[PDB]
Amino acid sequence: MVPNVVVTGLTLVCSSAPGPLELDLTGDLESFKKQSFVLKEGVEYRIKISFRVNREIVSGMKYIQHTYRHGVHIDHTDYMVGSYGPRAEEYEFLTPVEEAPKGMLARGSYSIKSRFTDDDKTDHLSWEWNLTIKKDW
Repeated sequence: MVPNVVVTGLTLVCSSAPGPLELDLTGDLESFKKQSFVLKEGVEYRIKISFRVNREIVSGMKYIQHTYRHGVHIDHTDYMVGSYGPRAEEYEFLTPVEEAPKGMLARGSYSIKSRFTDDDKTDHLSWEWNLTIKKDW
């Protein structure tokens, strides 16, 4: 009954953001639905998922993200994360560089449905968060 994978954080890594953009996924996941990260339009960023493995090697780990606008499904990306052995120290998975969309028509809030899984389709963690694209920070 000790969970094999504990997903601990999501971080938006953006060198031009004025402050830290982090979710503690060991907390109240419902609260994130009430919050949002602001990204300046057009900026480069990466998504960092922090997690721990406790007992057994996990293979074919995968990070799945669905993006919604106005409740309408507009993007789905899957990222292969890899294989990881148990240890005390957190692992950090980083996506490739992504770009915030740009232009008046792309500005506003988007809802993100995230899932961390593997080749067994285990629901290691599923959570929801929001991203708001603005002209400036």
